Formats: sequence, structure tokens, C-alpha cells
Amino acid sequence: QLPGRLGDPSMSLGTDPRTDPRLAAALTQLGLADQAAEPPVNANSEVADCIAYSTAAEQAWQTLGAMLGSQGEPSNPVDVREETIKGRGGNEIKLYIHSPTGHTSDSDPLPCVVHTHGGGMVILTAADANYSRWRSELAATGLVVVGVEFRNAAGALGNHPFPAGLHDCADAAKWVASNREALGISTLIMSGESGGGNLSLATTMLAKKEGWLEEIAGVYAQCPYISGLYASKPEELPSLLENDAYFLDMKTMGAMVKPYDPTGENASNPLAWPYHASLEDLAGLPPHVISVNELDPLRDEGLAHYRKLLKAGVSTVGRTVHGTCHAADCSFVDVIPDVYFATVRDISAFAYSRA
Amino acid sequence: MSNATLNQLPGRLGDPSMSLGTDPRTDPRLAAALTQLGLADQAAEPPVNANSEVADCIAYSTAAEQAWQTLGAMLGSQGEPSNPVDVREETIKGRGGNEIKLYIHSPTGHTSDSDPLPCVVHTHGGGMVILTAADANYSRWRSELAATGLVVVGVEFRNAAGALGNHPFPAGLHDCADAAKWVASNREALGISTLIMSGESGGGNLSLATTMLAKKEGWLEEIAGVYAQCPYISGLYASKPEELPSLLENDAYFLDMKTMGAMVKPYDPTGENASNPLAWPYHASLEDLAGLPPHVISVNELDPLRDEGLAHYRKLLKAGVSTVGRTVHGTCHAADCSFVDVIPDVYFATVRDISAFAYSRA
Repeated sequence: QLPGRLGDPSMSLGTDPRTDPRLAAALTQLGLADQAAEPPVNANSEVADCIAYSTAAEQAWQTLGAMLGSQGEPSNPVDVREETIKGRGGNEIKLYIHSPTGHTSDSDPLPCVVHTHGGGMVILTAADANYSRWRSELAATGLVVVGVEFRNAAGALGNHPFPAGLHDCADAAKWVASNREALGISTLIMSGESGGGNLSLATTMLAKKEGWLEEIAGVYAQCPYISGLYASKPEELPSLLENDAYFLDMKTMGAMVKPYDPTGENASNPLAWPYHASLEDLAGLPPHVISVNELDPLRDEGLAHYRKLLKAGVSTVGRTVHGTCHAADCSFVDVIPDVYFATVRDISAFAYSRA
Repeated sequence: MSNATLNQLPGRLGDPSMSLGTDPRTDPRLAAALTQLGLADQAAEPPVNANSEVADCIAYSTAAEQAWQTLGAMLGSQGEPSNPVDVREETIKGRGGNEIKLYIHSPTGHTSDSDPLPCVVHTHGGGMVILTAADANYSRWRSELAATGLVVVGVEFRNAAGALGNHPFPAGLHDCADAAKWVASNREALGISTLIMSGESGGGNLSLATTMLAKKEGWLEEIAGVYAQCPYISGLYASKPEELPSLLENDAYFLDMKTMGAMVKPYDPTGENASNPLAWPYHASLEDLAGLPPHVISVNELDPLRDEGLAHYRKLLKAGVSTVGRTVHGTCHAADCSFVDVIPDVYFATVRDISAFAYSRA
């Protein structure tokens, strides 16, 4: 039979034979293994209702991130410092800069990851414990990691639709590229997951459009949230049906699209939704890695974008992380540490490979 | 399913005439290279199959060996690692008294007095029937791994056919295990900090099976992990079970099922080991896998062997083994092990992943 809900509409992460059983047990304990509940909003809801719902969901998701990320620390010591820069429009952008203890401007320079966190570009913050933990685990492998606190479409850092968060990520990356000696860095890659995978991809396309593409040496985009088509459910993206309500329901995502682009006038704009890029948007981009999760409704738009990058002549590696729901290898360090650290090491090795 | 559409099953499940050259999933750089080499179209049906006599399967395998070795030389001999590597040869004694040659690759200047490096004991592919550790693609692979800061031991094990034949199961398995035991007994002399098994296809089979044999023989503690690429582990290529759709979906993507069905026979001429997990790890029970050290299973997307590798990844997890499972997209069988000049980013992504895993076990 067909996998997931294509073969059995009642299947869930908890009953799907593909799920890593350690992850399935943890999700079951968290109440996240069954099919996700139908949300009170959807893509036909009022923008104000979608914003209010997203703002309500933010604290719940932040608590989950705190549970998953705060129970440990890297085995190598890491320093974190805060910096504030000014965006193109004059707003202040907070940066969290993670580095191995004892790394200075006088050390041998290290590769740099500018990290753009997930949350559908709508909610969550760089200060959340799971994202702080991720940036410190990356730094502990021998990296300088810059976590961007960009504006969100909703929630505590809201309410700023496209392209506010994108401009903040671009301005932060430009600042990093202009401060390589001070930070002690040798190369710069963009990396992030889900909405952060969107923002890392779009920041790089924007750098091409703004003429500073040479500053970015590569992109490592995890489970990218890049089609915006969760209301439509297109034929080209079977995972949207196959893994629907695996952690995220399609109605929830259809509602969360609206705060990012309330008029829908950027639905086909690749800077908002990279899946819609033309080959011309992608020509000349630096090497990319696209890493998708097997049991993720977003899997197939990530793989489609992997293929489009290749068709545009970009050097691209494509990976599926098996047994995982959406973004599980970014968070569940206490449950599937071998998977989590396999991804940490893969990102670090890629960053070093660009130096 | 993955990378497909709701109106069309992937590969030959949706279009029986599809090939690596026309499949929308193929990395276009790889598709272009295969087209230029004449290997993008569906592979030709072989002159032997699962109904042929064993002697005929051996003779065909011996003939095909030279062709595959020449392809490996075309792909592997055009360059060298960007970090300098030393290669030395050592000969050891197998349990039955045969000599086993080892090719030992290490960074130049690494000695018994250096800080110790992780070690990869590498078991090459060829269906356990053909190809040798001295082939240019395998030598290149071991040196590229060594260049990342590893000691890499290439095992020249006995084959079921070809130049190193004709030795059915369990000859090659015993050679790999004895090589691993020797490495584990010479850590100081080699200057190594940990030992992992790694290999692709028939070599993925042998790395998996060597580790299960180590469990059965009581020296499992010597092996810190296994990185098995596109493993050739079911032996079911004649049957085409419905549990393994990739066998139909990607049939004749480089390898046709009849060729693989024929290659089973030299490994196990009597068929009496068809369900023996040491010969065909896919048939392991949960108790065969309990207690194994951490595994990485890495499969290729457009590979007829993909689904038996993924099935084994899931069984390892059922048995409580810490296991990471990866699909390398856009690639035919073992392409990330060989096509360094065509898809170098994919090739070196796998090289870096194996090296990082080896370091993670030290």
C-alpha cells in the first residue's frame, strides 16, 4: 500500500511504521503522536484571526522548545555574546553570537553560520531554548554562529509581514560579511530550518538581487517551508496529503501563511515563497544543501526545490533524514541524539568545506 | 511517494520506459555524464539470470569484472586528494591460513607517535563476487577518506568469482572479520583511536555482516560503529517481493534485476544460506541485531536496492540499535562513491559524513 495517509487515512506519526520508535514514544508522551487537531482558523479566516491564533500558539511552541533544548549543554564550552545592529530601515536587530570559549579576533579564523530560526516566519524567537541550544551545539564543533532576531509576522516580535524578517536576515548577513576580522571568521553560510529554511534560501536570492551574493559561500536549508500552497494541496506535492497532520495540519499552515502575506499578492514571489523561483532567480547561487524530513508534509516541496536548484546550475546536495517528523533532527536531542548530532556535524562539515 | 506526484508513481512504477536519463529525479549533472558514457538508458538484459547454472554465473561475473573495473578507473583515476596521503601494504593471516592483503591509507606524516586518528575498515562493493580493493575508484575513495584525518584500511577479501575467486560465502566475510580483528589488535601500531566498518553495496553487506559476526564471536566491543552505504542485503532479486518496490521502480537503472539474480548464485551456490543473516543481512531477526553499536544506513534514491536498505534501517531501530537513515537524492546506485568529477559536492558530502561519524565514535 501507499505510505502514510495515502494508504491509510487514519495513520498518524504514532502508528506510521516509518517513524523512528524512539521519536514515536517521545511524541506519544508529549501528546504529539496522534493526528494534529483541526485548528480554529484556516486559509479563509480573517487576517486578524490568523495573527491572533499565531500569537496564541507561540507560547505553547516556545514551551515545547524549552523542554527539548534546555536539558543539556554542548560537551565543548561555548561563549554567547549579544550585539545590536541597525537594519536598512533603522530598526534594531539583536544578534546572538556563539563561539568556542577562547575564540577571539586573534585566533585562527573559524567558519561562520548565520542561523535563521523556524516558526513559519510568523512566530518563535532566536532566544528560545531550542534555538540557543542548536547554535551552541554548532559553535561547539568549531564555528562562530550568528543567531538573527528578525521581525516576525505575528507573536511577540510581530506584526511585520513580508519582507520585514527577510530584510532583517539580509542586513544581519551583510553586517557579518563586513565584520569578518572582528568576528574572526573565514567564510559565511546561511542555515536554518522550516520558516528559517525559507529565510536562508530567500536571503541568498536577495543577495543576488542586491549585488552582494559574493559574501555568501553556501546555504544549508533544513525542511524548508517554501511553497505557501497548504490551502491548495497541489498534485505535485504528495507529502502534503501523505503526512498531513503529522505534527502540523494543513489548515494550520494555510492560516499561518496569511500573516506573512495578508493580501496574497506575493504568493508567487520567490523571495516570499522560494518554491516559486524561476531558473533565473537561482543562476549563479553558491552551493546548497537541502535536507528534508521523511515524515514531513513539507518534504516534497523541499525535494522539488532541490531539483530546481540543480536545473539552474547550482551545486546542490539533497538528503532525506529518515524516521523523522518535521524538524525533529533540530530539536529532539534527548530522544534521537544520533540523528540530531548527525545533522549538526553535517552542517559544520559543510561550513568548513566552504572555507 | 517521495519526490513523486499524485498522478504518477515514481520511476518505472509510473512509466515502464523510464530510465536514469529520462527520470525527472536524476541529478542533471549525473544524467549528462551517464548519457555521455552510454549508461543513461535502461541497462541491457544480461545473458545469464537466476535460472542459469552456477558455473555460467561465475563465468559471466568474471567477464563483467573487467568492464566494471575499467568504469571505476574512468571515474576514480583522474585526480588525487587535495591533502597528501601515504599508502602502504600489509599482509595478514586469515583464520583458515590464507593471506589477506590490506591497503592502509593515512595522512602523510601520521605515525605511531602522532595523536591517534579514527580508523575506517573499508569493505568494497561488487556484490561480494567481483572487483578488488586495488581498483582505482576504491583506492581513490580510501585516500579521500584518509585525507580528512583518518586511517583507512582497505580489505582485499576473497571473492565468489573473478580474479579473486572462486570462494563462496563465508570466505569473504571471514577475511573482513579477520582484518577487523587485526586492526583492533594493532591500534597502537596503527595510531588509531576507534574503529568503524564502512562499505557500499556488497561492501555494505560485508560491513553489516562483519559486525553481526563480531557479536556472534564475542569481540563486538572492538567495533565502534558501522556506516553502510546502499547495502546489497536481501538476495531477493529473482523474486521481486512486493515489500521492496524500488526493485521494480529503479530496475535497470545501471543494474538490472536479472544480473543481480545471477550474481547471487556464486556467493551461495547451494542456496542453503538464502535466509542466513550473515550472508543476507536483510533476513536478520531482531535478536540478531540486538546490542549492535551505532549504525548509519545511507541509500541512493534511484537505486533498486533502496528499499531493502531502508527496511534494514527500520529493523535496526526496532532492535534498539542507534541508527541514522539517509537518502542521497538524485543518485543511482553507489553514485556518491564514484562520480567525483561529475557530482563532487555529493561525493564529498558523503566522504565528510563518514569521517565526521568516525570522529564522533572516538
